[PDB]
Amino acid sequence: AIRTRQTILVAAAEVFDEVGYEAATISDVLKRSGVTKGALYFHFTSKQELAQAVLAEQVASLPRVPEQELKLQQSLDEALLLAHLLREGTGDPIVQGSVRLTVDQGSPRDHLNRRVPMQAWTEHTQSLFEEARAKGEILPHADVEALAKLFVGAFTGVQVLSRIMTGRADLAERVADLYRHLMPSFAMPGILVRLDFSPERGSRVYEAAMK
Amino acid sequence: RAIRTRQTILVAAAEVFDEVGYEAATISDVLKRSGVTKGALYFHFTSKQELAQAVLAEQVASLPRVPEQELKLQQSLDEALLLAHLLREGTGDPIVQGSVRLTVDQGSPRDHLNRRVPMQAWTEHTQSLFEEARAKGEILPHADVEALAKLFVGAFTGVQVLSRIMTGRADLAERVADLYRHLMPSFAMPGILVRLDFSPERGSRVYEAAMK
Repeated sequence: AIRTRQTILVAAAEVFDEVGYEAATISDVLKRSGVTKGALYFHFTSKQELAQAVLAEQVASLPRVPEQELKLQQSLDEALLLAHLLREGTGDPIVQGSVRLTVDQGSPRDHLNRRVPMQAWTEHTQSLFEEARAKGEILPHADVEALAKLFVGAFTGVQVLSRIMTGRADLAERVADLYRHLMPSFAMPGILVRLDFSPERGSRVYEAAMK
Repeated sequence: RAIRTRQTILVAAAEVFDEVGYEAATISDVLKRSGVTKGALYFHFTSKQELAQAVLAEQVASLPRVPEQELKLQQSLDEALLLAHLLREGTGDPIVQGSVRLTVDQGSPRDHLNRRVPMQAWTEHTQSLFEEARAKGEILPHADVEALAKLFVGAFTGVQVLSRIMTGRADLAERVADLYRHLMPSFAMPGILVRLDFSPERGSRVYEAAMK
């Protein structure tokens, strides 16, 4: 049961990533997972429940990197880690599939709650910014709620454009560009000098998070 | 008569694609919504694919023109807020909403929708305005204008997505203004940011002029 649920979920995420929710079927998930019909239907009744469980595990399946000196470096590290996990070279399969389900508009008919992962990303980002403000890293009257929405929104679209134009190959640089152009508007100048946008730190954070 | 019929079918297909997406859409749905005969549909379009490609091909031309301005960055801002209005539903443009959904929706690897083409056209259009702004001393003299255009097109797309999910695009004007207000200080020359107008009143004047 324990690894079996995960095996099914990973397979469903890969199927949803390739064809989307509507074109996917339970049969495809069975083939890809390589588990019995019994094991699948023990954990999930339907395609709907599968896709909802993929969405519900989006945030928890991001590896958190150890707490940092600078909260804004933590925010930067997470965004570049997420960019790496979305690159198809080395997939986290849950994240890619979950993101596709979230961004794909779907139908009013389907019962997929796409607010849940976005609300969770927004709230997580807002907390980091609130913690950064208490540690003297942000300008005095920064609208931290509006900033969180901006970052989550902007990241999503940079990731979408990057998928369309390069299959996410340039995503690290697009995300670094985004953060380099947004952070000056609210970060204390003395924090900006200290932030590390390098690919080398991107690697170190990624390698540590995998094991 | 045949020009109106083609357009009526296209508008209907755009609305259907907007509601259920490319994959879930069918020719039958487009027929019901358009209210034309099967003969009239297949005269103009062979398939669902050709319908969706024609929706994408009309994306750019269905953006209303904003007048040339003194401040090129104001022109860029005006366009983005106008696009935000056209994506908010009411009398808001069915071709644009459906085209945007087709562009952003990931689709299948086997479908023959070229989603690069409209994004490349948006990127190139934005890059031109920024190139003109750079020559007029509005933005830094060696600003990476290609990278900036990609950032703006990418960021706008995602702000629009997040806004759809959380509010059905109700807050989109403010989210877009926020984006522009927080991105522009990193590459605008000293005088410039204070001269930009993010007001809803200017948004109106631009929208009303564009409808006529």
